[PDB]
Amino acid sequence: NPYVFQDEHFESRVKTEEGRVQVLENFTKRSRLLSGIENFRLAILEANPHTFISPAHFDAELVLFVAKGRATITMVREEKRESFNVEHGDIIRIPAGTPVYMINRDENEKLFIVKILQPVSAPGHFEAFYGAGGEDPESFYRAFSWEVLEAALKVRREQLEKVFGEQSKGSIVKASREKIRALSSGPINLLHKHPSQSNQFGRLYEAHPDDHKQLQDLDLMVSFANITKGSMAGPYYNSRATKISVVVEGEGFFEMACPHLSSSQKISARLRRGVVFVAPAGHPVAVIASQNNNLQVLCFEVNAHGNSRFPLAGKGNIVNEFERDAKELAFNLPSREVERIFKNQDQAFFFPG
Amino acid sequence: NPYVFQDEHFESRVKTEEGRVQVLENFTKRSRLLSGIENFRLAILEANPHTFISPAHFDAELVLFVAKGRATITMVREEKRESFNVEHGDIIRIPAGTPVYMINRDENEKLFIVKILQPVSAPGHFEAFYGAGGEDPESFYRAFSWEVLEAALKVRREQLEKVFGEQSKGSIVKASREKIRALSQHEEGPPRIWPFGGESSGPINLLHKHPSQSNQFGRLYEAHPDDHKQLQDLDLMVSFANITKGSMAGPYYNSRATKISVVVEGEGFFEMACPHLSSSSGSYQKISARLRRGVVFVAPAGHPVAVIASQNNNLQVLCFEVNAHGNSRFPLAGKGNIVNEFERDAKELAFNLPSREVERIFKNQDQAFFFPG
Amino acid sequence: NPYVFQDEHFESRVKTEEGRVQVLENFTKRSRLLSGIENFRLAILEANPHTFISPAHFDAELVLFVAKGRATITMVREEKRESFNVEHGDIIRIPAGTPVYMINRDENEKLFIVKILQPVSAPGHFEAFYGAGGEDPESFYRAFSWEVLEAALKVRREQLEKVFGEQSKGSIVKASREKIRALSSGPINLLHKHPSQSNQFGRLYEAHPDDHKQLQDLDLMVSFANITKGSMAGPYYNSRATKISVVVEGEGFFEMACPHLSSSSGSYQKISARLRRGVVFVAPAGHPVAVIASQNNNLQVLCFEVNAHGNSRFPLAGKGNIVNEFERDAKELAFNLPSREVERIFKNQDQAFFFPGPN
Ligand SMILES: [Cu+2]
Ligand SMILES: [Cu+2]
Ligand SMILES: [Cu+2]
Repeated sequence: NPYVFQDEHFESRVKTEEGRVQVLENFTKRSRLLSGIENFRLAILEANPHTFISPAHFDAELVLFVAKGRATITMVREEKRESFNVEHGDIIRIPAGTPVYMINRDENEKLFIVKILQPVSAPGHFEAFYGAGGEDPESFYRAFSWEVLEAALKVRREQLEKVFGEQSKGSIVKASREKIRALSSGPINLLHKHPSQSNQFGRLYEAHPDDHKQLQDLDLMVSFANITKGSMAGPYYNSRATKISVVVEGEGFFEMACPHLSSSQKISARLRRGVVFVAPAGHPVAVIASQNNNLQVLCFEVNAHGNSRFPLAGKGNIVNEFERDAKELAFNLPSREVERIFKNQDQAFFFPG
Repeated sequence: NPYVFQDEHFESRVKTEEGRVQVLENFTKRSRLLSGIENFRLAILEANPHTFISPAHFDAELVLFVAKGRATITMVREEKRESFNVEHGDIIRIPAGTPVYMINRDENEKLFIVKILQPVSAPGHFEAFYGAGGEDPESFYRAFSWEVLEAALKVRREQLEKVFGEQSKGSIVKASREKIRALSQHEEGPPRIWPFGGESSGPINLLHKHPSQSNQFGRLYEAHPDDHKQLQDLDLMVSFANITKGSMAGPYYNSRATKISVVVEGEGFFEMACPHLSSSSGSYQKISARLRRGVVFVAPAGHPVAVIASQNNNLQVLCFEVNAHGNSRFPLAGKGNIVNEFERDAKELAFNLPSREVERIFKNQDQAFFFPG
Repeated sequence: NPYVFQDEHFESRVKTEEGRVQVLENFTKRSRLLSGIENFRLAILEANPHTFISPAHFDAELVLFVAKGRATITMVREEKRESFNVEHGDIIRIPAGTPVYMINRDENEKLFIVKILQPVSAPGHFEAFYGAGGEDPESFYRAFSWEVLEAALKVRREQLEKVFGEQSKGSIVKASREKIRALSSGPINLLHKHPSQSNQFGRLYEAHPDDHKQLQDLDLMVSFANITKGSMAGPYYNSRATKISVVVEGEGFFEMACPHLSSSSGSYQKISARLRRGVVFVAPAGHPVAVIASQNNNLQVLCFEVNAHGNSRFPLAGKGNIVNEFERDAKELAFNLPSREVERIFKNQDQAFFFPGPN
């Protein structure tokens, strides 16, 4: 299944006692079917309570989502140093090239953040540039000769070897109880918002780039779905956007029709927590949750401007909107004999499975 | 010829006794020379009179042009079905994912439509998503299992196996004379001024507007994305040229537009100057090709191109010009040609001849754009 | 070195005994590393005094910079014709497909022009279309049959062969005192701008697309850096722009921290090369780069910075050092050292952007 990514497709770039960062492989590596989203990479960051994430700037425009816990994200722009207080559900865009560090405020629960990066310059490949540490993460300063650093900073050579040539703990280190306290057009909370879809079978929260200028620069919509146990997300497809969905918590399963994979096309997966599945534009996809627990899934909708969700099944079903004569010629069956199939349901988007 | 595509370069994705849909191959497959229009695909739909095209949606932005016959195009859009009655020379913009169906409201004239597609995901590749059908066409509901479809629309399993197992004639099926009359009775859309321009959404009457270039030897109708809501999203200009028999569209080149020309009706030939391939700069290679109905030739930006019509009958070419904003159409011969505007002393040094030998070369054609052949 | 291009990477498309045009190869030819500037090409034009450059148009957007000499650029866009006299440090935008010829109106100085081209059709490739020429500047009219040219131009076949076959001297030809006749929005004199950064150790001129419209179409900033002898342009990185630097005059060297050529889990390869007149080096987005001038003479660098909108010059040393802005707590856990010890190494440089460096 080219449209499904489990744990074996990730690659840990950061691994410490107090934290880890997993980076998903390029979507154009396995198959060319995902020729789009080639300039998009997916990253997952988790950290222990009262820990510190070393500062670094990226070769990519960064948009992240706070999956669990609370945190303090500090961005360093031109002169101005912005610090923002975020919570579970907040969305922040980090502009490419700016330095950013963050901590885990909370005392007992962890901290999970889902990053999506659009590489500038070379597409599909991004790197983190570390300005601190000489062994644990080498400072790019160490890539310069000593004469250049001595001349630029006007500092003794042995003092440079001392400041950089220390720190071997992690790009995610632990913090003192006091240092966490001192550090604690802005962030956008997706959960604390009027749901675009509201019913007992599911709660859908989405932030479209027309509403918030933070997401307009990348033309990317972030949407979150809380599925009721046993319920399902009815079969539908996006007009123009390609859905990159990541499971935050829970189990279920999804199915999708792909005319590219057939013999002139059954595509499905089990869908557990920590699995990424890509739903391209125009592909009919349906998500069903197990009867035991919920299915909280985060979706990234690339190319969101002009998108229009078409439900294959529901109140606004795209088929029962046809003319009475067109339904007859299509199925080669009388009108009322096929008019009843799409008129039976009354719910919206979310259904029970 | 790297710029000429004939019948062997088309794929018949739809094959029915009442019509066919030939889809052109990707411009990259043969060579990387046409890499500028890699994310574009071509299609040609033919249909017998009084027929029905099954509803479907595409993973690509679609802009179709009616090159022969009349039809009724209906789109469902966002909770508001709209239908349009279009005839010869109408441009229709179908948003990506928007389902669409159409008929051939004529009694004896077959349909003939040219489609240009712009994929929104994987570049250069697209597929049609038929929602209704069993075998031909195949509905994507059959990819979902019976257990999921059961709890989707409150319908039993054995009741679904009867609906999705009936249609098998094809995507272009015959229709009774009243079903054609029902759809073609009323067109659904907000009031618009006529002829339909680009100030509001809906079809565009390309042949109902004054030509940008017009004389005895030919006429050129065009729709630029700058003043067209339907085309501005694509930065694609649609042009049509009715070259008189024995006449020619004189040598010219686009400043930044890449022309994807499709011959609708007539016979002729075209010549183009290409420095990119030239057998290693030995000399310009005379890229000539015979032109008939069904031949598609592409002229990349900056390339001088001339289209000559046969002496027998006119040559009528449909032009898809990608990257149209800021595009200037520079003529190399005739009235207002570009080489004439050079300073006199610059022509003496460029050609290495005195002014008496070169000046009246670009000053001795009273006509503009269209000339005798 | 994937980021450095010597004279062996250029290909001369024009070569006459009065001038030549060396065209840099594709940035994506050797490796897929410089994919961010795949749709950009570089070219250098040198011309003897009192010479003429044959007219032509390109299937590419053209932004040229005059590095040395006097000249005048003549363009013929929509019907009307414009002719601008340009000198040292002028920026001229040329729309794709608009013909352009020029001359070196100086009587002694050679005309040196640095071109950057953005192909408007097939990415990474372009060609020059000569209309008024003969054999060596081969006119594209020769690609059409004489029956077509005769009907469209209304000119006899014998005269067409006589005109489109005479010229064989090349694209750059000497012109004898007809210069005065061929020289009698708009250019941007970069050197006549106030430097964005200026001290004793260097001056930085720049023309951002947000302030000039002409560049706004390419999202391309043109920058110049006159670094004093022995001095250096301190380690910095562009937030978004990919810099394509060309050494106009002088000697020196540059260093860059590239984590893509690391060949390790999370390292930074040391990219370095000597700088001399004609060397082109590319500093991708986010890459810390430092340029150092030779101790004898100055080092003058012209920079084409693709993707300039929203770009910021983050300096890693000097007055506006980015690391100094960090909070004292953040400085400690990052270095695993006391906050008081790490501050001394980033506050010890008083100068901005330009510093000395001799060892
Ligand atoms: Cu597919
Ligand atoms: Cu060519
Ligand atoms: Cu690198």
